[PDB]
Amino acid sequence: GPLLVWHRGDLRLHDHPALLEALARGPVVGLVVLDPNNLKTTPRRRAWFLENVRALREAYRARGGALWVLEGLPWEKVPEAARRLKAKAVYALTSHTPYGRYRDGRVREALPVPLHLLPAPHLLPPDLPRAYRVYTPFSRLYRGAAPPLPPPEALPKGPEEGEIPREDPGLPLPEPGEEAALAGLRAFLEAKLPRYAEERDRLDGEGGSRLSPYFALGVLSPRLAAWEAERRGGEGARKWVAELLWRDFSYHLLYHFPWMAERPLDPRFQAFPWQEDEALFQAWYEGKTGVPLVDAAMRELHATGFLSNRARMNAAQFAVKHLLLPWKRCEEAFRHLLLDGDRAVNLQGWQWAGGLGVDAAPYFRVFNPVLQGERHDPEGRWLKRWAPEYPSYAPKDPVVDLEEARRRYLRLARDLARG
Ligand SMILES: Cc1cc2nc3c(=O)[nH]c(=O)nc-3n(C[C@H](O)[C@H](O)[C@H](O)COP(=O)(O)OP(=O)(O)OC[C@H]3O[C@@H](n4cnc5c(N)ncnc54)[C@H](O)[C@@H]3O)c2cc1C
Ligand SMILES: Cc1cc2nc3c(=O)[nH]c(=O)nc-3n(C[C@H](O)[C@H](O)[C@H](O)COP(=O)(O)O)c2cc1C
Ligand SMILES: [Cl-]
Repeated sequence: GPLLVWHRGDLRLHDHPALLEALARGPVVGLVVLDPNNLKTTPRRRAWFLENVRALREAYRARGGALWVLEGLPWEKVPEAARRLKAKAVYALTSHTPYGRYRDGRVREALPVPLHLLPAPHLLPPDLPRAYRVYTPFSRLYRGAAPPLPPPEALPKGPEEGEIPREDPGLPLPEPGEEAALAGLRAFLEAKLPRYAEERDRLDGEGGSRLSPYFALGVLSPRLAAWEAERRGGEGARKWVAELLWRDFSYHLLYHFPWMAERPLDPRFQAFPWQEDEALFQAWYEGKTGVPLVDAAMRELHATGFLSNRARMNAAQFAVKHLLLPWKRCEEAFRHLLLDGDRAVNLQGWQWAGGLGVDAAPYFRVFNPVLQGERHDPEGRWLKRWAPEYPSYAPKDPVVDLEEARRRYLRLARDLARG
């Protein structure tokens, strides 16, 4: 009987510990389960996942191999596939998330054959004994990527079952699949890496790799990416790998501090008097704040499903600090709009930008939204693409008074954080 390789957020054949572990023991059949716990989300994100499952199937077929795709609860469908295939055992990459642990425990209960979970490739794993709140001490544990595992060359024949629905994303998707991902990585490392340190804070995000949507679904291994960048080397190289490490730091943080999905990491801010306000929330959410940078950022996000780091930190902080909007609502709304939307990473970014205790970033740093545009969109080209409404970064009729908002936040904040 075959071994089942169950792909979850790891829609690739390269650097895939579970796939090779299984192949070394016998013939394999792969499986994806379309799980409503993950797929009951926005069309853009469902489609991005589905189209990558479709690409993974194409990759299996091109190698002569068989990828099943079933729809439903994993603890019903994984056992179903095991029974139908007469599988000897199921292999998958460990998941340390509360849902991943819940689901995998339930699957192990329902399976009458072993479930073998292998460590997912990381630069640093999320479940180290020690709990860092600060990126620098965490980052020093990393000493360069281990080598990635090869993809299989050809795959053993097996039966294929199951359909992959076609859904409307509502917008243009990147090219799905690991072949497009690896091409994009190779091009970034050639063209852009040298100036990455100098260009990564552009509001247009064009100094970066734009590989997040692949990372978020495991279509590209972070180990492979760090490994390739380190073989390329140069100055941008250390700095770009540092950013891959912020991804791992985000998993580390949600792992050691799970409660941060409920409340600020900094207990000093847990009683901050946020102001619910529907009209205000909608103005932010729809990019109608009258603040050029924020409005351009939120309008690109709706239209495209992507935003540069520098745009994200400005859009997110603005809601929290200038508008005082409850962070949980905004956080979630923001994730639902992102192709690369990744709960742990988005939470990290929000708690960092909002000054809620990640990396002990200080409350007093408040983005001046006009300086930020002047400094990170030099000739206004990015503003002109995304809200040509506005002839400069000067607020035209802002939903709040901006200097008062700044004064009010800092007052409030410098007043919880002391005492
Ligand atoms: C409020 C906020 C919310 C965010 N939400 C998400 C999210 O849901 N999903 C997501 O993938 N990223 C999120 N980011 C992190 C980061 O902005 C994006 O990963 C980045 O813009 C991706 O662009 P890139 O692929 O060109 O990155 P590059 O600059 O080329 O970096 C390479 C890779 O490193 C990782 N990375 C880069 N910056 C960060 C960072 N600040 N934190 C963690 N990992 C990083 C990503 O995997 C990225 O693709 C968020 C950031 C903020 C400030
Ligand atoms: C938009 C999106 C859709 C996803 N859909 C699935 C899916 O249907 N099946 C699955 O096994 N993994 C899916 N994943 C990867 C999972 O999130 C993965 O199961 C992970 O190991 C545990 O889920 P979690 O992120 O909620 O903790 C999806 C990821 C994202 C970002
Ligand atoms: Cl085991």
